[PDB]
Amino acid sequence: AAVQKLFPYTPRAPIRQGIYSQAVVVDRTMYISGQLGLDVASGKLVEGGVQAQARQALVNMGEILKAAGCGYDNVVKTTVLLADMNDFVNVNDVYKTFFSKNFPARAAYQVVALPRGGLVEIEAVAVLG
Amino acid sequence: QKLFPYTPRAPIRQGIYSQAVVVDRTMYISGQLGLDVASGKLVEGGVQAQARQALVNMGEILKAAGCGYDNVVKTTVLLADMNDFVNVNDVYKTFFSKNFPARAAYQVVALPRGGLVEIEAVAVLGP
Amino acid sequence: AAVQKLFPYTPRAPIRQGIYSQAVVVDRTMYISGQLGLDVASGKLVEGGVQAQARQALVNMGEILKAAGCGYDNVVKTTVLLADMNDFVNVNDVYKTFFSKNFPARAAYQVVALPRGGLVEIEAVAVLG
Repeated sequence: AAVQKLFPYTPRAPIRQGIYSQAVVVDRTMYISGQLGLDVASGKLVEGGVQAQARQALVNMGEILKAAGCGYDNVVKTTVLLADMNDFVNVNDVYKTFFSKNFPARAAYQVVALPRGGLVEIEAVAVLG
Repeated sequence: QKLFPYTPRAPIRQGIYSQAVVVDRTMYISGQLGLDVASGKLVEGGVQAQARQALVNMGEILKAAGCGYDNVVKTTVLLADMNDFVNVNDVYKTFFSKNFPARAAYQVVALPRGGLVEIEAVAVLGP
Repeated sequence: AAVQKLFPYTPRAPIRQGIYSQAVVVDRTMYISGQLGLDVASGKLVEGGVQAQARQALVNMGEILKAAGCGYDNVVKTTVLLADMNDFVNVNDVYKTFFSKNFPARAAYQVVALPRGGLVEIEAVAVLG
């Protein structure tokens, strides 16, 4: 038969309309698209560099979680894609203000480039309660 | 409750990975390259041709599990060059036209076989 | 409602306290953090290059699997992150010694840099029996 996919959407977080969904929920599992440090009000990356962008990516992720009836506690795995491996600690310090206990599994590493010239992209898997 | 669908119509690295693993209702699909099994080589024509062939390969694996593109819930698009982003998205959109997967996309240094694009995916089977 | 999350822990694999859990198990699915070729006893990457590091990364992953009551046969998907794509065969040659049949799905690619200067990092998803 068909598959019961859900597509929770919020205009408070970015999307590439017609290319990807902010998130897809199937039964208990929520796949969240890679989040960038974009401000939906401006359509541009926030200023201030990797720390500001990482914070805004996680703010964006939180709006998507909330649209599905979830919160940061629901995240079970993230991948932190960095423009510069040197930013590991500074990004971790931002990250821990969102995931402060019961931490997701994680991988973090430096890639060549991200969409929109971003300095960080964060994807996630969450599970519904 | 764990299946390993295989199709000779898509590539594999025998003894290294399965094309896909179906466990419960979730299907994990290996990173697909723009390889043509008939020639044993990457298709000619550049990143658009390779991205299309990768997605054709993914479709053959999906069909081997009784699925189609609608079952895909998440993909990761790995590019050799971020300058190919628009051209790859245009090909990508011809396979996923609504109810789109979640997605991550980024440029890496290099891919197996010298490919210009690799696409991995998670799909979910319907009841 | 809250989602029920379990965090396998082994003293035989690394952990970044306050940043990530070695793995998260939710409703039979286990997300394993990216593993480097780190020797917990020495606090350093092992001697011997990418093949020694890949072996240690997989040994570490196996100890985390054991903490969840799992083994290598429970792994359903891995991602192999390389410092150098020319190491592909060498890493495959170590990787295949840990799986004999019913192999995980896999993705592999060369990144710019990994934490600790590692030459290879392997993340995984597993499913409990």
